[PDB]
Amino acid sequence: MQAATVVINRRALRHNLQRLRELAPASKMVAVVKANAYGHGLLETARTLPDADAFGVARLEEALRLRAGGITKPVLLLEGFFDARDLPTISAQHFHTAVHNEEQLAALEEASLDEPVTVWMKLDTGMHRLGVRPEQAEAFYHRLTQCKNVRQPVNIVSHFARADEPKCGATEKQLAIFNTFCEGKPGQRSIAASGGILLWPQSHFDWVRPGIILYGVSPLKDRSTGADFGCQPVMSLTSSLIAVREHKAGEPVGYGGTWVSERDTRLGVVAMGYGDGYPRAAPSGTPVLVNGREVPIVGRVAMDMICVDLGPQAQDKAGDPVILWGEGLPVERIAEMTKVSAYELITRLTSRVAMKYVD
Amino acid sequence: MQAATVVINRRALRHNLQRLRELAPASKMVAVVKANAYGHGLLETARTLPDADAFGVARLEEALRLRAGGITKPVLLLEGFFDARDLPTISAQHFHTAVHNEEQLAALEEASLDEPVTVWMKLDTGMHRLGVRPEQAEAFYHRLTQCKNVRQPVNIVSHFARADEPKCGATEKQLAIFNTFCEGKPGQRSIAASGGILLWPQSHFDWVRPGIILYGVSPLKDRSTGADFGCQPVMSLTSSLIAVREHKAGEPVGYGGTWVSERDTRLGVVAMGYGDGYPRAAPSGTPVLVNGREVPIVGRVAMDMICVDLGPQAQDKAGDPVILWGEGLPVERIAEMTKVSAYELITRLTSRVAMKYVD
Ligand SMILES: *Cc1c(COP(=O)(O)O)cnc(C)c1O
Ligand SMILES: *Cc1c(COP(=O)(O)O)cnc(C)c1O
Repeated sequence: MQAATVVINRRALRHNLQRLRELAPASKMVAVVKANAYGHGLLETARTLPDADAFGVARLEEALRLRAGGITKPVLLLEGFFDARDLPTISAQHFHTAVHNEEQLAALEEASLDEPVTVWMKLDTGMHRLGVRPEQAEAFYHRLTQCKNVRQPVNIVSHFARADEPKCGATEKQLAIFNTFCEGKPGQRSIAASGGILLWPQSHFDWVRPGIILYGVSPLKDRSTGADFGCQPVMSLTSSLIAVREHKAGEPVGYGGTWVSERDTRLGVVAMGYGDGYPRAAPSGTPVLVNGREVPIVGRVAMDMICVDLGPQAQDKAGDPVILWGEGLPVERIAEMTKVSAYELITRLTSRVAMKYVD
Repeated sequence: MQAATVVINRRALRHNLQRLRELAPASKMVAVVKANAYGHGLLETARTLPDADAFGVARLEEALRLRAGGITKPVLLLEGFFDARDLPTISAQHFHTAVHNEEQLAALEEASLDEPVTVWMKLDTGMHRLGVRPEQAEAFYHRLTQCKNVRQPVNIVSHFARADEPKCGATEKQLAIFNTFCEGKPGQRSIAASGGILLWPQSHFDWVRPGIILYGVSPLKDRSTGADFGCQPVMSLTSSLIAVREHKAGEPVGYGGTWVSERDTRLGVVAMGYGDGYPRAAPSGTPVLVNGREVPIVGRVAMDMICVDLGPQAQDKAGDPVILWGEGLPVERIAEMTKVSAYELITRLTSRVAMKYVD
């Protein structure tokens, strides 16, 4: 049969990069493809977007994998490098890096490289995750402009912690801090990711870093989907039924007897579970498409299977197509129903899912 | 590798199979290695247990991977085959299969194979997931004994839905149904997995199918660990700190400003997130080991990073060892703290996580 599979629409991917250029017309694009391109495939997603100005990754491993696959464009290390002994590779690879701590800076200062490296000084403007705090940033910044090993000018990067919450003044505060530090400095400026791109046009600056919305999924947490912004969904989590069985009123289904039927019906069993990446937290009632038709999940999601209520004379058959999320069913709707973030849903999938690419 | 890594103890693995043979002394062992051996690695886990009587998998694809890697023991297709055109491979590969529906049985009836196949009729004794219902089982069973394509005798398999809940009579009822159907029939009997093995010695029969407990993790949600049964934990989810930063009181951390500090302190940033498989649901306060000392997670788990509270004058530094779970921190503690099942924690990890094998 066909069991568990992720179908990636290359056409929708292309459409979204172009659509985002329309939303941030004066900014270059850093296609964020970390974590296996949000579950869509690191290398294939990069090869689908040869138009991207650059690619962003979390770790050095991911960037090197890109070069190994023949990706040639600039890759930004969003978290910088974790070992000073990596600088020579970074330099030779032409990898651009963020610099947020003393270790990285002192490494830049003492290293001996055949070529200087393009750098983005990570500023802490409010997220308090990575980055140099304001009161340390000027001195830190000045040391970078004095590096032989750093291409000039030093670029400045930062990230929003609550851009999806327009009513709290978090973003405007980070923007205030970002703007104060960049005054009078050359070099490119970057602080906007999906949220900043869609909701804050003041934060576009020179480079924007689309991640989730690049895949046609909304970064917000209203019921909004990628189509609210003209972005098309790229991923479809699919599978097939491996059984259609009779069931009777009063009888429970799955582990823990979580769901009990109030009527004689027919249950379908899907070749999909959390061993594939489908949330074990999915409550009975969560929507799933069987032969194009919404049916509810009944009972606890197991490691390899999911049961759905088809109906007493439902004519579904072992073999028939199932869509966990996809065309007809945005991953957002599954996020709302299961209470799991769309970011995690599309990303926390296992190596057992097979990967298809269409268009 | 200094970042997301799963360290697998080959020797705790061996200890657990033998310890399970001591707990179920009159039953053969079906080492369940579905879903990439519960996150531990399908092929490596099989190669570590050349003593296993058989291996259990969810899908055909997994069994073929085992043959591809050189694994030669009998492999049991727990859900059977999804396509009739698969019987020829299954026969030739010497795969044993479950048979739960009409399609599979009719396939066996009219296939033409060079060799007959060993079969385990799946009986639905209460789980209502896969299997032939009691009232249809006798006729279905009889057709399998009349099959020239099926190696006689027909074996009988079933699975418990609530064996981890000794107080409800669910297990005794399934056992009652299982026993009634098996009366007078030859062929091996099997109904027990981890729970049945540890809590129900009257369900051991001929073959037991250890899954989660084989990896030294408890099946129950009673706070018990694998060590409660003499089983040693096999997996250690590890990483490293990529930053140690100053923080001030009243300042929030991570997306959504989820956590706010009541004191000046130092925060550590871990190269671990849900893009690796770590639960995004992990609440602030969840334990992590930094330099073998427990510190709490503060703020939201992100796709690639985790922040932890180290203390004001704490001397941990970027590069230092971090343990998400393993040696001084059982995955069962993390499950309780995050309210995520240990089954899902160890299994729903991504391909971003490196794999190490020790001993
Ligand atoms: C992952 C990440 C992004 C992308 O964010 P989205 O909300 O998914 O668009 C951009 N920049 C940095 C620093 C990141 O770590
Ligand atoms: C996966 C499974 C098992 C093993 O279960 P554990 O709870 O990890 O012990 C055994 N038998 C069947 C039918 C299964 O699907």
